[PDB]
Amino acid sequence: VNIKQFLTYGRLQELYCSVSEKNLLHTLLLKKNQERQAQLKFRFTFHEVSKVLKDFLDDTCKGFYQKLNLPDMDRRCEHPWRDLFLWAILQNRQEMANYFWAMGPEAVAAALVGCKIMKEMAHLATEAESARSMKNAKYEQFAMDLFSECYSNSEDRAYSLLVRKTCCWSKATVLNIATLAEAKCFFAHDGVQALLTKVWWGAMRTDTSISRLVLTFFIPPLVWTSLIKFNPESATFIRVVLRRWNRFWSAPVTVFMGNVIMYFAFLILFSYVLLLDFRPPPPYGPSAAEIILYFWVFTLVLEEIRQSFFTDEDMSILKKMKLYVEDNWNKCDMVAISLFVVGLSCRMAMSTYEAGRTVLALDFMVFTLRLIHIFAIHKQLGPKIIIVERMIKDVFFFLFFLSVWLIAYGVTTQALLHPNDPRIDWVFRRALYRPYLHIFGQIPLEEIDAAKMPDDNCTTDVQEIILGTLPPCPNIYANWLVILLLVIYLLVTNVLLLNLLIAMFSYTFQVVQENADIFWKFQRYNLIVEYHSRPALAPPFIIISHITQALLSFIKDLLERELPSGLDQKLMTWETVQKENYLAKLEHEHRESSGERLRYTSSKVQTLLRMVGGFKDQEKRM
Amino acid sequence: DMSILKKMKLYVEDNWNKCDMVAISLFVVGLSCRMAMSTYEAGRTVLALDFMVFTLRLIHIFAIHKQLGPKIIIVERMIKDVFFFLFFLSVWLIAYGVTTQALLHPNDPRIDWVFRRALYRPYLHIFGQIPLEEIDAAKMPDDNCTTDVQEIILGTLPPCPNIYANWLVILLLVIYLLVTNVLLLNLLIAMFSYTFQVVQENADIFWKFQRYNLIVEYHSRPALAPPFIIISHITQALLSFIKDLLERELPSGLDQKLMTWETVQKENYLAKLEHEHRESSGERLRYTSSKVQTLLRMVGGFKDQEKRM
Ligand SMILES: C[C@@H]1CC[C@@]2(OC1)O[C@H]1C[C@H]3[C@@H]4CC=C5C[C@@H](OCC[C@H](CO)CO[C@@H]6O[C@H](CO)[C@@H](O[C@H]7O[C@H](CO)[C@@H](O)[C@H](O)[C@H]7O)[C@H](O)[C@H]6O)CC[C@]5(C)[C@H]4CC[C@]3(C)[C@H]1[C@@H]2C
Ligand SMILES: C[C@@H]1CC[C@@]2(OC1)O[C@H]1C[C@H]3[C@@H]4CC=C5C[C@@H](OCC[C@H](CO)CO[C@@H]6O[C@H](CO)[C@@H](O[C@H]7O[C@H](CO)[C@@H](O)[C@H](O)[C@H]7O)[C@H](O)[C@H]6O)CC[C@]5(C)[C@H]4CC[C@]3(C)[C@H]1[C@@H]2C
Ligand SMILES: C[C@@H]1CC[C@@]2(OC1)O[C@H]1C[C@H]3[C@@H]4CC=C5C[C@@H](O)CC[C@]5(C)[C@H]4CC[C@]3(C)[C@H]1[C@@H]2C
Ligand SMILES: C[C@@H]1CC[C@@]2(OC1)O[C@H]1C[C@H]3[C@@H]4CC=C5C[C@@H](O)CC[C@]5(C)[C@H]4CC[C@]3(C)[C@H]1[C@@H]2C
Ligand SMILES: *[C@@H]1O[C@H](CO)[C@@H](O)[C@H](O)[C@H]1NC(C)=O
Ligand SMILES: *[C@@H]1O[C@H](CO)[C@@H](O)[C@H](O)[C@H]1NC(C)=O
Ligand SMILES: [Ca+2]
Ligand SMILES: [Ca+2]
Repeated sequence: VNIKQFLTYGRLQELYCSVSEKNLLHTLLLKKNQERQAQLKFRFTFHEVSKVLKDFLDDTCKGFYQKLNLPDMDRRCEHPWRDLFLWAILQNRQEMANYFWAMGPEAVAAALVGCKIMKEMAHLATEAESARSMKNAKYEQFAMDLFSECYSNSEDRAYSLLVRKTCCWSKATVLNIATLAEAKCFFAHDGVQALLTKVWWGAMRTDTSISRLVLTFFIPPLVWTSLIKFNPESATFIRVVLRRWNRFWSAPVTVFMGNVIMYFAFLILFSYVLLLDFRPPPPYGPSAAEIILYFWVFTLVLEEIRQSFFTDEDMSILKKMKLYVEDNWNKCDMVAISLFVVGLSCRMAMSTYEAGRTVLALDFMVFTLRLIHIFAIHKQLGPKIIIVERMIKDVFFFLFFLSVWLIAYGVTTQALLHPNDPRIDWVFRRALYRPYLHIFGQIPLEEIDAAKMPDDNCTTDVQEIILGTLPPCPNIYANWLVILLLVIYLLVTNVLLLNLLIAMFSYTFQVVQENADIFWKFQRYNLIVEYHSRPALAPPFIIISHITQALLSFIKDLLERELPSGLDQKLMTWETVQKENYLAKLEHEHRESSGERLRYTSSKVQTLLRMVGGFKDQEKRM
Repeated sequence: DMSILKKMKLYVEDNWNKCDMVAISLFVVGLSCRMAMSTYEAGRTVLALDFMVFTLRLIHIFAIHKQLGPKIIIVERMIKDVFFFLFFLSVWLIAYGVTTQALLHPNDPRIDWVFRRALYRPYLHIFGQIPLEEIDAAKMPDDNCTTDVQEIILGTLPPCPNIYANWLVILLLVIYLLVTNVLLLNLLIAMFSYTFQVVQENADIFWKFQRYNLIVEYHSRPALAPPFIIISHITQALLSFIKDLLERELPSGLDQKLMTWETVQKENYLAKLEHEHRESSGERLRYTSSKVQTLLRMVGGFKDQEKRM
């Protein structure tokens, strides 16, 4: 059977129409068909398949079947193994999909696509057993093992395989598909990390010492010395010195360094303006340092705009905005920008001056916390960010129990101690703020224990309590009960509930620390990619880079590169050979396994018993 | 006798050696400053720090005991954990402290008090020092306070804390207490627990290496303890001018006998390894499958020959 001749588009559509009607793919195709019928022979059509694929990849299946809209039904599929793999993946058939992947040309990209589709469908997950089998798909492992084989083979063709635009997946890069699939374990591969290190250092050699690089950063003229080794490849002298300067000052590591230093400078200036040089409204004018801070934040806004609208390429504006706002650091920045603008606006008026100063203090808090993202560069600091996020989630869930318990205890103690205090603010103080402070050692027994209550001048008159002339007299009717409740609260809260939260923290830390390497390598990938696409200048100076880019656009890649047809075909054949070698080694390993040997021995012993019995009977005939 | 530079490099490679060097330098600087009236207090301060260094130097003798040795390594790794935790702690404390200083004392110009309220007070919150009389308006005393900047700088009266939005200051303090005191402190403690677990898994090996190092260190030391060690030093110098348990040179016959003995021991060890490998389950399975294959082929041939008859 020749699959190239066997699989026509009509045949493929017939296969898509022959879905068992008990699996998720049939339901999804039914929903697509119902939507199409509402908006406007074969039960299902390639339009429905394209829409279903769009709900899992949304960029990869660009005109897989919409190109001709519908293609000729007697025409053979241009990518038969790709189509068969996609069809066998959409319906949770993993063995068949494994076979189709083993016969397919672009296997790393196919495996990453399969892992993405498996996780998205396990998010859909109509059933639960299918969802569990689809959680353990092991396609990212196929991609990782094939790429390990490829990287061990050549280590230079592996990088090109990482960055080349695929032919079977609509010019999508393997790294693009891994990002779409969120394949954290693939990004943690040694080959991917090596390519990331090569991108990180740029023109310099990756073995460059940190001390030499920092010292050359702080002494720019020393870059023309041989202190920093660079990778191979009047007017000439100027050109070569400019080339050396640009190659050093364009590397993502130096851009990162400069951005970190200028962010420290920005925080220092922000703190100076907020704490020492915050002047009255424009009647007495903002200080010059404040205007410098305004310009700095304006350049930050320009950088945000560049990242949200003019990032790297041309897509839908809405798609680019969605990609921008999907990053949590991006929305953190947006919050900081909005807070600064509101603060500045309120500060410009006398009646809102204090509110503006308050909002600006909160904005400094937000910017300082924003500074945290640079810790992903270090293995010992990166994973702790993820730990802190999960631990914040743990705190959020613990807060339900804490709030219920504190409401009960605080209202009971407020009723027992100050039944005649009408003021609501003091009600909430004594009911929640004081019990919360008990957790951290703040136990004011002079307000709770009668024997410790001072002889202060106190009133029982409600009007005098409301007026605030004298503090209310605490009720000591049954003070033993108040003290017993405080003892119980101290035990329960401070030991039991606090250590329940701490045990939750410990479990979270243990779970993240088990996978610390993978998490940090994914973080490092994201940080290196972020600073590789950034302009070489740090804000405020980034205004120069923005102006230069705009002027270049008006007047007139390391990753995701397009290859010549011959080199592309050579790479595809090389990867196919690597996949064949990997599968052959897997088969050989399987054959020599203990279970396989046991099965072979038992079967052959059975055959030997039968044939030896026959031979013995024949001999006994003689 | 080696290269002088090699011996110095070997000396300074030991952390206890550089600890001692720090202690000696501190004592010398302290004594020198103490010799002058204008540097007397600085000398006393440096000598106090030197006592601290010497007392911590005393820790090295704990390697002699199995229950004390490994704890030194645990403490070193835990200090590294603290160093890495300090980045998060410093960033968070800078954010919170500057925000609260701006909210509470926007008119206080003095930088020392800025840094006090921005980092020293929030750090002390971690250890139960929560002065609500400076943060909560309802707990603020009726003390005699000024809003004049000149009077604040002069120090005549304490500055009046700003109570513009005190609910926000209190909410920030509540959030800081939760985040820092529970979350971040227990993140550091979980790091500590992981470090302790990793070292305690290999406690025996670490302590035995420590014991080796300590025994070797005190085997090569002169028999007299300082100050008295001056007598041993003078005796050694006099012996050098006028005129080993480990690392000993053997006669040629005994050396050859030892080499042959070790070769025989290695041969016995390798033979036992080979015998263990042969009788393993996997090897037996491989042998049985291969011989069953051979038996199938040869029995088929024999059966065909019999069927010829
Ligand atoms: C292992 C486990 C640990 C936890 C726990 O169980 C065991 O421990 C138990 C111990 C127990 C507690 C044991 C004892 C008591 C005392 C008892 O009061 C007796 C009531 C009498 C009558 O009403 C009040 O007396 C008098 O009051 C006056 C004030 O009103 C004081 O005058 C002061 O007045 C003014 C003070 O402002 C000022 O003029 C002066 O300062 C002074 O003149 C007198 O001096 C004092 O004599 C109340 C109960 C209490 C606190 C127990 C509570 C429960 C425990 C904590 C257990 C735990 C589960
Ligand atoms: C489970 C979880 C725990 C954590 C938390 O969430 C839930 O708990 C919540 C509880 C909440 C708090 C609940 C209540 C409040 C009170 C509120 O003030 C109301 C504002 C008004 C108006 O501006 C001020 O009032 C008045 O001020 C005056 C001072 O200025 C006082 O006069 C004093 O003046 C001088 C004091 O020097 C002296 O003359 C005397 O001593 C006295 O005359 C009055 O007596 C008082 O009436 C501010 C907010 C706060 C603290 C909440 C903050 C957030 C919580 C902790 C929640 C947690 C997330
Ligand atoms: C963590 C939750 C948030 C929401 C909430 O409980 C904790 O906060 C508390 C703060 C309370 C305020 C505190 C002070 C005052 C001033 C007083 O003159 C009138 C009542 C009012 C507004 C109170 C109304 C009820 C409020 C919002 C409580 C509310 C359930
Ligand atoms: C753990 C870090 C060490 C470094 C540092 O932050 C914590 O220490 C802080 C102590 C600060 C001092 C404290 C007191 C004074 C006296 C005052 O009249 C002038 C300013 C000055 C020197 C301050 C300058 C800034 C300093 C070094 C801060 C500096 C970022
Ligand atoms: C309490 O107020 C009354 C009002 O007359 C006064 O006489 C008395 O001295 C006050 N006591 C205290 C402790 O302030
Ligand atoms: C505060 O200082 C003024 C100066 O006249 C004085 O009259 C007043 O008694 C002082 N109050 C306190 C509480 O020291
Ligand atoms: Ca951003
Ligand atoms: Ca020494």
